[PDB]
Amino acid sequence: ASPFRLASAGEISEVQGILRTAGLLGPEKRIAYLGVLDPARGAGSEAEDRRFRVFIHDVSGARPQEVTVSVTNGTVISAVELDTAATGELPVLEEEFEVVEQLLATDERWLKALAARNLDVSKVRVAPLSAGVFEYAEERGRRILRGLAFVQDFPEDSAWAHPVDGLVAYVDVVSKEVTRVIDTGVFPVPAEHGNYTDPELTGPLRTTQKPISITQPEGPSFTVTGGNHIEWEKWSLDVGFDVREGVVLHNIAFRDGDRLRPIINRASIAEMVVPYGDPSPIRSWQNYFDTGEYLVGQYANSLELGCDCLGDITYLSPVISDAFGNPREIRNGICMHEEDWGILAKHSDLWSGINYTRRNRRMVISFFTTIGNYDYGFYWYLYLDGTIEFEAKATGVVFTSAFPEGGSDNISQLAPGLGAPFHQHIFSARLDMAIDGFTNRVEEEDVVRQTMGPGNERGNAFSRKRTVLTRESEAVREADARTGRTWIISNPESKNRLNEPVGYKLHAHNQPTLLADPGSSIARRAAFATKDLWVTRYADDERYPTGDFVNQHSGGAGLPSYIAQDRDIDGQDIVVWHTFGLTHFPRVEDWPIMPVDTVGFKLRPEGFFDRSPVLDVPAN
Amino acid sequence: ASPFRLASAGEISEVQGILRTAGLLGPEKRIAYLGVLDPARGAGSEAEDRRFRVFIHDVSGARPQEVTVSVTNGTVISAVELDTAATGELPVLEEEFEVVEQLLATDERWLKALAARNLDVSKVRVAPLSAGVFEYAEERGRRILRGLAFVQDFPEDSAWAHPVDGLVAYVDVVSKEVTRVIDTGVFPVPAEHGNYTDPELTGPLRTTQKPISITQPEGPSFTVTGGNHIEWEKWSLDVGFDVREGVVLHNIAFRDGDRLRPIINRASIAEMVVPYGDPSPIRSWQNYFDTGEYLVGQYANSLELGCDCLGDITYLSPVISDAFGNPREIRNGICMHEEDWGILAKHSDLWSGINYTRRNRRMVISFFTTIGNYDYGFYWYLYLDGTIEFEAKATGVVFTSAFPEGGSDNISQLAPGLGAPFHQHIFSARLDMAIDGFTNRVEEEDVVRQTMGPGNERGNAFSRKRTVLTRESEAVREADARTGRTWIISNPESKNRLNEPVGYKLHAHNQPTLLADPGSSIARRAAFATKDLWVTRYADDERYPTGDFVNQHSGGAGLPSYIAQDRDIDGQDIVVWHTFGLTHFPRVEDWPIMPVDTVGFKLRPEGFFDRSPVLDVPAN
Ligand SMILES: [Cu+2]
Ligand SMILES: [Cu+2]
Ligand code: NA
Ligand code: NA
Ligand code: NA
Ligand code: NA
Repeated sequence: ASPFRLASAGEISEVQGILRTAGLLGPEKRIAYLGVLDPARGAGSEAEDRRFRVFIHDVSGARPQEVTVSVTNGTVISAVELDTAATGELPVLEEEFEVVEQLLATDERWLKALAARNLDVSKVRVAPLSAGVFEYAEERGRRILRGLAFVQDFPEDSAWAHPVDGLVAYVDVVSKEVTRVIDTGVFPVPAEHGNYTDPELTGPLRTTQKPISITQPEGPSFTVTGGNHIEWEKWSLDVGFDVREGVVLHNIAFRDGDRLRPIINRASIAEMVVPYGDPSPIRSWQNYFDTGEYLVGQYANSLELGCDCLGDITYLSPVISDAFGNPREIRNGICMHEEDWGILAKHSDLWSGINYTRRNRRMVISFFTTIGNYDYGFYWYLYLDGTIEFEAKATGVVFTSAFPEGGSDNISQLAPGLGAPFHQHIFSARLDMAIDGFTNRVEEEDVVRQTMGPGNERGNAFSRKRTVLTRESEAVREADARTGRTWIISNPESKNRLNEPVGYKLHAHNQPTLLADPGSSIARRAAFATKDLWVTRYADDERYPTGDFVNQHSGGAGLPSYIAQDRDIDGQDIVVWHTFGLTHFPRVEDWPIMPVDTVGFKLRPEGFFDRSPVLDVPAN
Repeated sequence: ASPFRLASAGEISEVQGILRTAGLLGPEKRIAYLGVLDPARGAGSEAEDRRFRVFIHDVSGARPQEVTVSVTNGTVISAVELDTAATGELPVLEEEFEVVEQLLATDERWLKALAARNLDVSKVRVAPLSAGVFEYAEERGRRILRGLAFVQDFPEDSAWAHPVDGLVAYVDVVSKEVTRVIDTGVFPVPAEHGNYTDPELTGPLRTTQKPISITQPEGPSFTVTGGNHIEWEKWSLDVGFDVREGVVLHNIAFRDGDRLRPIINRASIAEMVVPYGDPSPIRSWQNYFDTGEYLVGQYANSLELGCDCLGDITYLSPVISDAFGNPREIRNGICMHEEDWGILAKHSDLWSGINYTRRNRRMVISFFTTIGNYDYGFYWYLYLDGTIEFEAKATGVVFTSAFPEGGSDNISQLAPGLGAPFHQHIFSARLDMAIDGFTNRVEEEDVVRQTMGPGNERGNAFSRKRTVLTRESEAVREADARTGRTWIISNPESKNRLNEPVGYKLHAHNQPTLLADPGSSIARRAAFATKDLWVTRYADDERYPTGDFVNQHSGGAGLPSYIAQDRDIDGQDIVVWHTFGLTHFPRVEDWPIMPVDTVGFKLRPEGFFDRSPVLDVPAN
């Protein structure tokens, strides 16, 4: 009955039938995106209408379409033809990945380049990568992928150990034409293998690890109702899944006494970009928008009990559409469980004689995605004390190149002749805030140092200052770790028992933002990544920081265009967009498979409650 | 047989007998510090000599002494009389805490102040706090404590809820004189209780938490030999305990194949300071050096199975001396256990068809201390992949004051009439480095942004730069989060298989450092806390960043004095001192007992290994 329930296989099959009967899903059509639309603001009329948004690609070259369908009423609501030279191309299709390698295998320029290197074309894998927008006028309005080559010595070989540097090709995947093959010179193909399950490389496996057994004899403390509604230790929320964004959290609220208090209306990772910092023309165009260009949800892994998720695990298996509109289940794609989290609070008091210890726990909601060589885990945590935290875990195999003789300022050496170009992994969290309701405001809080003098005669005082962000034009903010800068989202019309506005404080990790020159193509296309914090006024159609159609978009879409409206955000329905990321200079220890590294952010209550919210936790 | 073994009760009893027979431990003497001395550099002669350092206080006013004893040979090695106006007073004695309240209870000025407030002297607890050095000439060379008052309504009441603001007294604890009583005016004593076990405040306890059972059916994966030598998943180390520093880690090494490779010779938290930022004369002198002034090891808690430490726990029970030289065991004072730590590495490869997941674990070594209202947990973590991490956990009850009518720029309001002054909690980690041996150097690594232009035509390149710190005068460094600043400790004479020097990278949290005016007393006494990183040349007697005798020292001791020697640190035996801390603006949620907040740092291998060190981890 909940409007926030997961899409069902029956809903997707109905969408397919509605599109087919409307003439919109002939044999030349492919579904490049399909997802359920959130309820519009103020759905208090109970008039449920399950609507789906669909991007439809045409493999014959006809214009793609954006279509909205009502499953409830069985109708097409709107259907718009897209001019992709203007508004951007549709996301990459999984079926286009194979096209790149197959087309190059018959191109005479590609074969000549491989022949010069004495490489068997049957052993050459081609990584199909998004194209971006650069100097090539012939690419405007065409669907282009760029290919980089790696050698697979045998079917179980890790091709990433054997990059073919000095060679790149561009492919038009609709007309099936190789537009350019660029060969800048022969580099030796690195020869050592990177097969991390080969006993020759691992040595004998350790026999020293004894088992750790995590069980819950009475079952977990959370309940799941309606397929995806979670109640756990006073928290309440709905777990959504979208093929572009992945796990989305809706209606995060906290039961404070007999009052269910909203905190966040919708939380998601709305974009993630991986820009490379190697100026070689072989790779200087390389920037992945895993969310916007590839759709991270559709590559979600099935998670294995005992390996990927350990403990008493509750799974969700979300349903997505394939390219023909058939439902496809991602079995065990989301893991849910609680974890012990050490000491929550502790005091031993000399005067009262009371010794007091309580333990903490967190609720974990997670999924993993794999796009090419990288694997990313997305973890949302809810804690007993009201803290909300996000953590991204990056692992997999680093993207490789040759290591040039005489070194490089932009590439790490991992093995003889084997390099790994510098890059970043940058995320955008979109937080549709609802602190005690929708009238919210953001303040920037800095530490204030004070000079020794009158009123501060011993020179020990320090303070803080808060600046309200009143309009979108002043709401583009940068981190300042040295002044302890944080941001508070408060509700000026809802006060705690001390007559102060209730709030939550955003704590960032203060990692570097986008490093590229501000005049670069990537700085224009990923403008969100150049600043740590943006605040916008809520609008139905302002969903992604990079715009709706990221693939081969020339730039400026998304947040820079939204904030030009200069809307009032002082005590209004607002959205916080937080940029955070990892700057990765690969180390030898990252090879041949990378140990996890992490980045994230958290929000902690700031006078939201009238006292500690965990006084009623028992001693266990 | 190990020279790094814990002090035994028999060793301490022998020290007591040696001091007594030498005439150094008469009835007027008190042991204010006793600890074992580490072996001198190059103990390859096997000639073991267990030596103890002792600070001896005299309650009759005679000069204290610093004494070194050889338990092995049964002799006094040296005994020096201390001039405390010059070099600082001895640490505070536990028995001096009670003296303050007892002396004030008979002082006519104190009783007059309490009478004006209608407070029963039998209900007034006095917090005995260190004095520092300020404007009072009569305090030079005397042992002073300052007292702040709190009301206990009944024996089990939390007195922290009832501060008596506007009143402070200074006490000479040797002559037993109250030197000054300052009364700046009557503030209402806040009336609400803060009794966090009272059902009236907690409400009914939750019944929703189901048990989490963590067991190890085959026992833990680590072994303990010789009382305190740990071997776990290729790590090797010795766990020491000192009454001043607490847990100390010695001889941290990693078994890489058949080679035991040193990483850190000694790791400790060598100082921690808690400066308050309230300019009221009632509290503007308030700065705790928990390590240097109070000795955090002697207030270590006994840790309870299932509450403080959960899982398959191995305990150490260190032995310390009481004030009379008798051995005292801190039962279950150190917890040791391993913990699951999520995914270690994961990749699903499209081309090879191989799906690979491995799980991570960490070894945990921890203790908890309680000094007055605050409780601190100190956690050392070793991870499978070679990462070393430290985390401090701060909890307990915040220090309180009145909340002034009309507000404050330096105090948070927690309850009606109840304030909590702003403060910091700042730690100093002393890391006696030994990356593959003792020839080490430190480099500062910054991200380098590059301008679009020739050689970088698409404006995507970025790089990094490393600056070697060659002399101590240039080795006082500050954080720069915006440029991704880290520090690498490397061994220039030990190279990995790529002919690069092996190293470890220090990742800081980049929190604000000491906020006080640089001309303040606390900035002079806690100079270490004004900068994020210091590097010194190793010397036997340079143990603490604040000097040997911190209590009532006028300033400048420790790191600022050491680095004036301007010694060569480029490929030498060096020590890294890292400052890190929390800036605490108390929130309503911190009351009446504070949920844990954390801060720390970590070190990760940086080309120390020839490839990932966790390829031999099994699938479990
Ligand atoms: Cu990376
Ligand atoms: Cu604090
Ligand atoms: Na355009
Ligand atoms: Na909102
Ligand atoms: Na002095
Ligand atoms: Na050293």
